[PDB]
Amino acid sequence: EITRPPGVRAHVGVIGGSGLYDPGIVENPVEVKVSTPYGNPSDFIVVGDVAGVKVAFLPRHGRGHRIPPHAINYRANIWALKALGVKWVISVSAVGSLREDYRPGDFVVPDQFIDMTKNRRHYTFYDGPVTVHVSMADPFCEDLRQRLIDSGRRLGYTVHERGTYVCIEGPRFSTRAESRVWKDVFKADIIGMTLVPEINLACEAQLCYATLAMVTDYDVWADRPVTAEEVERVMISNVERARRMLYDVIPKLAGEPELERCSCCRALDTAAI
Amino acid sequence: EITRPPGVRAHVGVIGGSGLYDPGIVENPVEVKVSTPYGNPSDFIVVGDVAGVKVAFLPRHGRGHRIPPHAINYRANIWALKALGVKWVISVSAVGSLREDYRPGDFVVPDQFIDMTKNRRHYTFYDGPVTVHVSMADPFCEDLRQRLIDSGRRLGYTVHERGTYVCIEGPRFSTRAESRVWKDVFKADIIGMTLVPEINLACEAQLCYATLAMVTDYDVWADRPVTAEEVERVMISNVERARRMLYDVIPKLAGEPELERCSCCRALDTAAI
Amino acid sequence: EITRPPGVRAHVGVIGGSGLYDPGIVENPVEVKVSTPYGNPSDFIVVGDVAGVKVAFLPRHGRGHRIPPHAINYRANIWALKALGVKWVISVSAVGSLREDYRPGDFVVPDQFIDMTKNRRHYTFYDGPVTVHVSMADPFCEDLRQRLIDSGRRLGYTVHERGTYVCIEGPRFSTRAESRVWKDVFKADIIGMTLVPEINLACEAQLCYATLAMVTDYDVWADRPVTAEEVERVMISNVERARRMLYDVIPKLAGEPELERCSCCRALDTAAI
Ligand SMILES: CSC[C@H]1O[C@@H](n2cnc3c(N)ncnc32)[C@H](O)[C@@H]1O
Ligand SMILES: CSC[C@H]1O[C@@H](n2cnc3c(N)ncnc32)[C@H](O)[C@@H]1O
Ligand SMILES: CSC[C@H]1O[C@@H](n2cnc3c(N)ncnc32)[C@H](O)[C@@H]1O
Repeated sequence: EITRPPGVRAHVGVIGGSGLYDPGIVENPVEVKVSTPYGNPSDFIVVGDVAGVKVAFLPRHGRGHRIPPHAINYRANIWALKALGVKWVISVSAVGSLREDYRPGDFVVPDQFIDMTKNRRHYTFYDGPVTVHVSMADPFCEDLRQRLIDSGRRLGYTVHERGTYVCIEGPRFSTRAESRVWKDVFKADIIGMTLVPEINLACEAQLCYATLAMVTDYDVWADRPVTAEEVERVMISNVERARRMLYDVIPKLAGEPELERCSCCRALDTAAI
Repeated sequence: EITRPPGVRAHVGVIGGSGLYDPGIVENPVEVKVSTPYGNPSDFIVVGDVAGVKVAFLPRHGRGHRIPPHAINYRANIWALKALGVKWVISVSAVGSLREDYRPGDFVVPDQFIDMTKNRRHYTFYDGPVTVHVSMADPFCEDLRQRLIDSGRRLGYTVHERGTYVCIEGPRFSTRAESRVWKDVFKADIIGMTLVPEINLACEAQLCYATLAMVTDYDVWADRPVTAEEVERVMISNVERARRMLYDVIPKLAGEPELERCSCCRALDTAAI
Repeated sequence: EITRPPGVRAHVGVIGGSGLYDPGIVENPVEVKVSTPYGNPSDFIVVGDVAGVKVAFLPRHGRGHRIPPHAINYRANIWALKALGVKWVISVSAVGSLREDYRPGDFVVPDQFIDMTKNRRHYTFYDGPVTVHVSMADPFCEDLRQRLIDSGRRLGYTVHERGTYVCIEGPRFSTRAESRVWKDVFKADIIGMTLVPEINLACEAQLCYATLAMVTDYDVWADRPVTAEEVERVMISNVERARRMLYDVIPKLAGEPELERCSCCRALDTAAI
């Protein structure tokens, strides 16, 4: 609805996670305020050009990592991106690994998730009177997944092509007994705190959303358990590789997602009562 | 406490789920407002006669399916039914199946549940200073379960005589990875969104509550995953069968539940500290 | 910050659970009000002497068991203990058993937990702008665990030396289908309602916290399922044994926890961003 400055539009949105507070990537950056019915997004959205494509960057934790996962205004964030006209959303996230072969420094492009959050307050945009139940069997946008995998391959980085993300509430990390459940019982591959309800809202807004995850740690399974400082250090050390992948992929997103490879692109057709 | 019109009482309550917004079933219908300490119930309660038994009908989603599962005022709904004097509560619900032999169009009368909700805000009526911990090992009222099973048999419908209901938060449906957990790990039979905390509150109010579930879909396991429109279509197509079962069962509920086959009928005796 | 009376300090904190509303244990008891940014703790804190060590006792449910698990102001409780200067926290709790050999009347000193709560509203003290993710792989303080185990042995009581606690939301007890999940799928040992988020907050405050649990029931697995009255009766019958253990252990806590056996004692060093 209202933006300041007025008239700003973008085509691709990038949501930065741990370690990614600035868009080193955009040219001609303008900071934009976007009105939402839910109040403030995490920070200003930075809009600029990447090889002729207009990109909107939002740090989910705000600049300086000021907002922990449970306190993020997920509704405002996704509303603001949708209001700017974006069709594609790339999320860049730090995750823990629950398997030896998904190693620190590897990328993962997950294809499934399990929601073990509890305190996020709103899991939908739709509280009535139109009841909306989106289908999320295949919750990520395949068109964008495949493009991230291809970019990673071309640049020579390791990119695991599948993975189930278990989303936990936090902010504490898991106990050993919990980690054993995630790994041995649920057979999840990676773990983080921020995917839900971000992905649910992206789907409801009919966006093509995918996650580019970077493994930062092995959860409770190494000699030393994960610490926050380790996650941050690992991300900051590798942010250059994530930036290179974004510069590779974004120019290829000049067009529209293919409907047959975008499960949420027409989610509301069959979902609203 | 206060009702408008004044003096209205009922013996059986029916909570209608998806597809069941009107009580085609009652005669001499009066719309009733019932005061509750929790504000508005989902809609007016309709009170009328079914073969000499006074029945109170409440659509949990409101008329026109205006209230999604996470936004229902469960406390107000159950308080209002209790205030009218009801002893028996039949819930009619749409569920998904996690097993091939529980097929779309079949009825299920579940005997257990697993609560995987997270955002329902109140799971009890008792916040102190009297602490109440009801026993819910066998959470449904057996007297009423057995009567529903018998009615279904007599009318010639398929009624599965047991089943564990996994209650999920929604409003989105499950991912494939989540559905695999419900089915393969938890070994649940059916899935829905509305049972909790409705059943907890019914037990605390010492009501005899049972669910008549209708299978509308196979969750994420068919060629096509579940959509909201499919659930609604399937329910509306079969609502006649549900109405026939209610007309059969309600006249047999002229009496009181048998205490030895009503786990919650004296729940508060041993539960309050 | 502000206390009334002013100037009160304590070294050991004891949080009493079900059945333990008074500190039969302390001498020279003074009731203390401690300001917190979160409002009222469960009750006054009672401060007094046990063989030369200053002890602060707080009943988590308040006197008279007025506050059920979901309504406890966990932040206020832990803030108030920290403000008084305590370094050690002993929690005394009633738990259910999920295994035949952990019998009613036995003590358990758990070493792990699984959090299955959903409605506790705040799981941390840190909502930003400093983001804090504490490591809780080994969530209890080992120094204090070992001292409780030793005391139990010396007095001749059965004390199980390990156990995974599954924390459920309540206030209703588990269904049979849920209990089967806790026992057979998650392989938990004991069950209760109060550990989370108490333990998370204790860790964030850099306290040495451990639980002395008493088994009061076998959950849904005996001839009769658990009832609230049974739990209370069993605790009140055995509170003398718990008091004897506290009198044995507290004089040995005159010193400081050993850092190498206190996982949370420097939790914030690596946890804050
Ligand atoms: C900066 S440390 C906190 C961040 O770590 C991410 N994360 C990385 N490793 C893990 C892990 N092992 N478990 C949970 N979240 C993790 C979470 O999404 C969170 O926002
Ligand atoms: C009208 S579509 C939404 C309703 O479908 C019911 N339901 C039917 N099938 C499923 C399913 N597969 N998973 C979850 N809830 C379902 C839920 O209880 C909800 O209120
Ligand atoms: C006084 S009855 C309620 C208390 O029982 C404790 N508890 C004892 N047995 C169990 C059990 N089987 N399941 C859950 N909590 C239990 C809980 O922590 C709660 O505060």
